[PDB]
Amino acid sequence: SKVSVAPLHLESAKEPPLNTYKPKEPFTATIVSVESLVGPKAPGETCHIVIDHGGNVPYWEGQSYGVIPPGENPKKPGAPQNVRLYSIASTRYGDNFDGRTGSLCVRRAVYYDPETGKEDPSKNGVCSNFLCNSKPGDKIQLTGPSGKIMLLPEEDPNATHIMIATGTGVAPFRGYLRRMFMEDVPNYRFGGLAWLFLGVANSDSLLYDEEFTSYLKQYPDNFRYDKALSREQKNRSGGKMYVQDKIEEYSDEIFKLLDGGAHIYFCGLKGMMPGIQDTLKKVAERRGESWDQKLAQLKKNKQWHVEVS
Ligand SMILES: Cc1cc2nc3c(=O)[nH]c(=O)nc-3n(C[C@H](O)[C@H](O)[C@H](O)COP(=O)(O)OP(=O)(O)OC[C@H]3O[C@@H](n4cnc5c(N)ncnc54)[C@H](O)[C@@H]3O)c2cc1C
Ligand SMILES: NC(=O)c1ccc[n+]([C@@H]2O[C@H](COP(=O)([O-])OP(=O)(O)OC[C@H]3O[C@@H](n4cnc5c(N)ncnc54)[C@H](OP(=O)(O)O)[C@@H]3O)[C@@H](O)[C@H]2O)c1
Ligand SMILES: [Mg+2]
Repeated sequence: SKVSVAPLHLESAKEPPLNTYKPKEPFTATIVSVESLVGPKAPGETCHIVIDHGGNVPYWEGQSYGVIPPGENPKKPGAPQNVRLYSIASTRYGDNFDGRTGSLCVRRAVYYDPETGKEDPSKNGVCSNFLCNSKPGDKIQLTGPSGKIMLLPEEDPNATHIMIATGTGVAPFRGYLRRMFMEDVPNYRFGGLAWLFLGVANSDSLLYDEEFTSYLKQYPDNFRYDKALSREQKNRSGGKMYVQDKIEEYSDEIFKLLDGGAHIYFCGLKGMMPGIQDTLKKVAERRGESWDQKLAQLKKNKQWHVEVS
């Protein structure tokens, strides 16, 4: 039932591609499609952008593309805009299974006057709105790919991977999970446990929910899926249900998975990390263990993968 992908030679590279294109001479790619991923009650629009790179900017799952929006640097006249990085939300074969496209998961950065609620498009985010405003056939200046922290360790195809995302931080995990469960990749037959924790504002802010729910039904012994809907659910203390609260629910089980060698990944808002770290520390110290030492050991054993901003 897995999807045929091509071309298999994307499996042959021994090292991840890195900085194939640089800001000084970006690759001119072409938009294939842009679609909203969210419902009307979502607090902002998050869009899914499919980009045709023609096979010229291949990548591994977990990497990022840079995008240079058009225009001049506002704080450097005569100069191009700075690169904005976006975690790639597709597998190396991309959403058309042909190794020609990659996808981004982009939240429109929109400014509202805090008192009047008044929108002001002059203060909106340049690149995020450029991308979600794009249309088929538009050109995109691409750099990269970049990133090694979030590469998926594939040495053990029965490994455990605990994936913790807030909002568009889900992007790399869509790529991981498609590779683990959707695509017919003969050199990676995942037989382990993948456990996605996703925190979003409300049910309408869910990103790729139908896809992840399909893995639940198709691979119930290998995929688990927990959601923290911050504006629809309350945690034990009556505060907003964030991912660190959902982790807390399973904290015993997670710590045991981590002691057995599981990988844990964090992507999204940097603000979630103190709360997550506080949750795991409580479990360690419950057990009589120094969290500082355990975290240092997790990093030395390459189990601890953080890319937040
Ligand atoms: C490794 C990495 C991966 C990333 N992955 C993703 C991803 O997958 N998806 C994603 O959506 N983002 C991601 N980001 C963030 C992304 O790189 C951009 O920073 C983000 O999209 C906003 O950039 P922008 O060009 O839209 O906004 P910018 O134009 O850079 O503006 C920055 C912010 O300032 C605000 N602003 C501008 N002028 C004013 C003003 N005068 N007063 C008040 N506010 C103002 C804008 O509204 C915006 O919120 C990632 C970041 C990193 C480092
Ligand atoms: N590789 C990377 O570095 C990477 C990749 C993708 C995205 N990002 C970054 O990740 C962020 C994604 O944000 P978004 O705009 O898509 O999401 P968002 O809607 O701003 O937030 C996502 C969810 O996280 C919750 N949240 C807010 N503060 C939190 C905290 N301190 N701890 C835990 N949860 C918290 C939000 O709840 P409330 O809004 O109800 O408070 C919401 O439910 C962006 O800043 C983006 O630039 C980075
Ligand atoms: Mg929806």
